[PDB]
Amino acid sequence: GEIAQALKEIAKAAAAALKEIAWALKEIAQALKG
Amino acid sequence: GEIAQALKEIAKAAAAALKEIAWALKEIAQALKG
Amino acid sequence: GEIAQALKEIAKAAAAALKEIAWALKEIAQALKG
Amino acid sequence: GEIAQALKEIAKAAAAALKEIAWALKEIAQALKG
Amino acid sequence: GEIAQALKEIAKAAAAALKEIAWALKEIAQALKG
Amino acid sequence: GEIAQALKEIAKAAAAALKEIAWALKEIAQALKG
Amino acid sequence: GEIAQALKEIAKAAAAALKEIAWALKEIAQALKG
Amino acid sequence: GEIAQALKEIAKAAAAALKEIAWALKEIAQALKG
Amino acid sequence: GEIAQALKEIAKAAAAALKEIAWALKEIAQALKG
Amino acid sequence: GEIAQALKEIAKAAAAALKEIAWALKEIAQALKG
Amino acid sequence: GEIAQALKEIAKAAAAALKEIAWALKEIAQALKG
Amino acid sequence: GEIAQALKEIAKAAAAALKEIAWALKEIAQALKG
Amino acid sequence: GEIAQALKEIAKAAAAALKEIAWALKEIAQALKG
Amino acid sequence: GEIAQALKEIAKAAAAALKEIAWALKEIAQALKG
Ligand SMILES: [N+]
Ligand SMILES: [N+]
Ligand code: NA
Ligand code: NA
Ligand code: NA
Ligand code: NA
Repeated sequence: GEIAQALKEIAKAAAAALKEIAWALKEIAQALKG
Repeated sequence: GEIAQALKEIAKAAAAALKEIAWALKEIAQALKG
Repeated sequence: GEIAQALKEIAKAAAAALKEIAWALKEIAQALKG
Repeated sequence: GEIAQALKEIAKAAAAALKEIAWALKEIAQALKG
Repeated sequence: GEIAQALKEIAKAAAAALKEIAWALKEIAQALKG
Repeated sequence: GEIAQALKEIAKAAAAALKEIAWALKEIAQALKG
Repeated sequence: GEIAQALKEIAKAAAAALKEIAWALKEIAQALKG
Repeated sequence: GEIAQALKEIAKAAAAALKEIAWALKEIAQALKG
Repeated sequence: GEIAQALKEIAKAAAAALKEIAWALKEIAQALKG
Repeated sequence: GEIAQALKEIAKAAAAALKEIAWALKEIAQALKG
Repeated sequence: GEIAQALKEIAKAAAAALKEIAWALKEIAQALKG
Repeated sequence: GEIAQALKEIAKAAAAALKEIAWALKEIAQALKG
Repeated sequence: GEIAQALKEIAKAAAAALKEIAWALKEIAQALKG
Repeated sequence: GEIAQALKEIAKAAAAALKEIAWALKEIAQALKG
């Protein structure tokens, strides 16, 4: 159904963008170690 | 449908804004490297 | 519809506030670079 | 309707709390300036 | 209704946890001030 | 109902994980203190 | 049902990604501790 | 809410029209009873 | 909830009007019995 | 909203067609009266 | 869930009242014998 | 949306079938006149 | 899903009861024929 | 979606059953002519 599919698009989009934040934070950690 | 369309707008707008956060965090990492 | 309108309000409000977070993170990067 | 009103409450509660985060990040930037 | 009540629970739980993030960020600012 | 229960799961899961973020931020504050 | 399942997927995907953020912040704390 | 109000409109319109059918059938009974 | 209450109103209104139809048909049967 | 509007269309269409049934029953009563 | 239970009530109430119509029609059939 | 469309299908299918009942009732009235 | 299943129960229950009405009308026809 | 499919099932089942009622009524008309 179109509603369920849109809800899955939220899951996917939100998760992917949150993981980008996590990767940027690892970059902060590497900068601090360097 | 309109509910599905609005849900997709949440996915798009939240993802885009979270990616702006990720980018600002990379700016912080770059400042910490020097 | 009213449910679709309220979902759009979530999209707008969340995106705007997340962008304020990104802008604040940029302020942190500026402070580190000064 | 009650579902739309609860969604609006999500929009309001989330936005207010995310702006609290933005403000705390401004406090970090201010701490770094000082 | 139960859907509305569950949405209000999202609002309440998310806002409270986001405020805990804001507080922890204030603790970072305070550590930097010291 | 199953939709209400799934919303409650969003509330519980999101709140728990956001609290994990708050705790990790407090560890950052502690590291800055020491 | 499919809407309930999609909502559970939001819960799981968001909680997992938020946990990755928390871990990355622990990594920053470790970097700051030396 | 708008969905609830539309459902109430189904209840009202359907009941009123079904009552018209019952009245018409009473007219039939009256015609048979001469 | 308001949607469930409106659906219950459909059930109640439709059943009561359908029973008026059944009653009018009984009246026809009795007119035909003489 | 489109769901409310569709529900209103059910109310209108069903009511109108049930009234056509009631009218046809009145025609039976008329035929029985000569 | 309360919406599902209300829909089941429509099913039950409408079916019971329609069966009352069927019984009344059988009474007409018996009167015509007859 | 698909739910709205399926609701419009109920309105259409129900109204058409109910009109067939009304025509069949007119055929009874006609038979009674002869 | 439970809502979809409840809607299917409406379809089944109403169709079966309406077919009982059709059968009783066939019994009226037979009584007239005899 | 499953909800839209179940609504379509109501449309189909209800139409088919109502047509059976129309056909039985025409049998009554024919019995009356005979
Ligand atoms: N801000
Ligand atoms: N027949
Ligand atoms: Na849908
Ligand atoms: Na500042
Ligand atoms: Na569903
Ligand atoms: Na750590």
